[PDB]
Amino acid sequence: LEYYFYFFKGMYEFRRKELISAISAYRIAESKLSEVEDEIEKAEFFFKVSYVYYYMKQTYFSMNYANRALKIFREYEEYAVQTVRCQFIVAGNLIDSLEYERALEQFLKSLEISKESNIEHLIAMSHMNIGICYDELKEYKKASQHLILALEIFEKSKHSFLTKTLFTLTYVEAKQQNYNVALIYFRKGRFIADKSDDKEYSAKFKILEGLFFSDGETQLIKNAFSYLASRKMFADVENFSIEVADYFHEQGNLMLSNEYYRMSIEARRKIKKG
Ligand SMILES: [Cl-]
Repeated sequence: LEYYFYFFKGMYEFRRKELISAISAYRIAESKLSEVEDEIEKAEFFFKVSYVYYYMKQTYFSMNYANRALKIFREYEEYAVQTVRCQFIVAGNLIDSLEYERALEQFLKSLEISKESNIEHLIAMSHMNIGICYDELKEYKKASQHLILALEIFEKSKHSFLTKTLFTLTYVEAKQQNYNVALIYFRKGRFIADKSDDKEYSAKFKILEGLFFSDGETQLIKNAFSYLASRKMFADVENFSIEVADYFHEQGNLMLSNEYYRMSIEARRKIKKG
């Protein structure tokens, strides 16, 4: 009963996003976990802990607590959902460490389990995340095939991940210079983003637009970064500005390319500063 209180309190503080309090409460719940019964109430506990750690990008701690929950959840065949989610945490942490090959292995396992258990949304989530790793690994053909499979499911369900999947799909096709097919996913995603009031992807589509689908309207890229930066989305600013910087480097536009490397530096500094 005592562990339960500290446990619930941790989830409670995480809800109001008091991260220090949550982990603080979890730290004692874990001590009073000495008197724990079922292997899966522990697993439930470890999962939550890995999650708050994943939120604070404490990559080492998150992946530790995730694996401990995972190694238990795998057995109990009634807990496929929990198993898949644990694997997402592991793979998300691996993504944060730029271990995209290892993260792909995780997500591939997730897809198998999501399949043999017919969890439709987890199937699309695996496909999407697989496609994202592939994009990072620059295997764009496979990235696209996994992304449309995700798209088929999300379009039916109208889940929020629809926008992000269309965005990633658009970008992947643009990187292969498949500008005509990309423009189709661009208009479709840009529309879904606008009508869902997804201001974040609206700004992100504007970056693709300035990059690929206007006549070189670079101010669109700029204004979109202004929007993102104003929203304190510095990870997005850091990652996207590097992609933009790389692209201009490949074109031989060194001045523009430098401007965006500089911006990524600043965004990184803002992340360390909190
Ligand atoms: Cl094309």
